Amino acid sequence: QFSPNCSAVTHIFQARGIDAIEIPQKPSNERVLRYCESPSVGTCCTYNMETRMAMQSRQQLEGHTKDQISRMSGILGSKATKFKDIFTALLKESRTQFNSMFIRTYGVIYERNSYVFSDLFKELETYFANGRVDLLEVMDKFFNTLYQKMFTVLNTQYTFDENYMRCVSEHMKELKPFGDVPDKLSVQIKRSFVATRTYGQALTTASEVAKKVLNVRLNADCTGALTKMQHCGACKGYTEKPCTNYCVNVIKGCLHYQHEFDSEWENFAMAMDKVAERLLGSFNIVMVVEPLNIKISEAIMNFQDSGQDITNRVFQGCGREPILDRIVRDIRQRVKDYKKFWSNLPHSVCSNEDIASSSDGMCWNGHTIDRYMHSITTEHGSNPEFTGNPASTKQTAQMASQLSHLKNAIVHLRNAYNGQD
Ligand SMILES: *[C@@H]1O[C@H](CO)[C@@H](O)[C@H](O)[C@H]1NC(C)=O
Repeated sequence: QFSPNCSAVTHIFQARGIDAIEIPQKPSNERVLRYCESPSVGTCCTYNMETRMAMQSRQQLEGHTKDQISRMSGILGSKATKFKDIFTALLKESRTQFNSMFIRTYGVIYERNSYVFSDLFKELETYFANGRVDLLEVMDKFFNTLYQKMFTVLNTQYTFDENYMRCVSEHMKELKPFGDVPDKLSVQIKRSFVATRTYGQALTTASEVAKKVLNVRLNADCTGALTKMQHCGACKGYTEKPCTNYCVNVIKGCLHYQHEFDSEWENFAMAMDKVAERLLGSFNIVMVVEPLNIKISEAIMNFQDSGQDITNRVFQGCGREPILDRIVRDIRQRVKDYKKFWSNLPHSVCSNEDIASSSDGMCWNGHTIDRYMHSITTEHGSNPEFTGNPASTKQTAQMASQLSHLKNAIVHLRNAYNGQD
């Protein structure tokens, strides 16, 4: 082509931290630049100027992504902690209100068997804490104990002080003294606790795996493409900003190790929104305790119609909005905000003061001040600004465990949404 105009870009180099002593007044005829082009017509940059601007671009990109990722990780992590603390306190406050409510209502006959209810609450609190509880198993044993006690006081005419009660326990497993009320209540409680715990646990893991992405350093191939995009325009005497799509393609390649992680992050956000829909609707733990007295009345009505029938079959064979909804809505909206977080990073990087790429028109496309031919790439394993795969084997190996944990939480969210187990 023709010799570049180094006088038009002398202020740009000084703005990048390069002292005026290092800045060549006339184009340099040496051809030793690693990232910019060194044509026969010369260049306005030296090897030391290129190295300074190279490490500057890598630190600006790593700084911008570190601030974005850690702030998202911190917010989601603290909201998960607030969610768990609210439900944990709501659980303990319920055990007391439930005990006080039934003692004033049913009296000593409840307080005599209050241990059956406190043991159930203890299992429920333990499940939400560590998840090592079979909820349906605990619920079935809960009603089985109620089935046994309801059989003794019905037959106050007889004496059942014997430990032949195992036959009653074994026979009450297949019988339905209260109708379908215990089974319907056991499933709705199990679904609610699984969805509630998984919602907070998946949000915590997403915050943890997001924080671990900070451990992945940019590779040498990223440094080359980054400097050609952001700084090498001034080395040809050009003052225009890089083209937007050109900048986006470069940052996408620098951050290409996040490709799979970005797509699964969207799956995580969609599964979180489904569970949040359940928690605000059918699976809401308030929806199973608000109509609790009518469920008891139906159980008693079913026990008065089937009591004489079951006591004979046993002898045969024996002888204005809740704060829980507020934190769920808060998490749901913020997870909705961070849905496209990873694919938006290249667009976020290309919009700051450090790069400030031009949306055009006249912009630096890597070679000249002309139109950028390529479009924003969406491929997995290629990029127009990179020779081979922009993601190195070392980067994807660091992302492997974070990808596996994120996918693991998506399976639990989907299972919790359907409620099957
Ligand atoms: C080179 O840049 C200087 C600095 O603005 C300017 O004065 C001069 O006219 C430019 N030369 C050409 C040929 O455009």
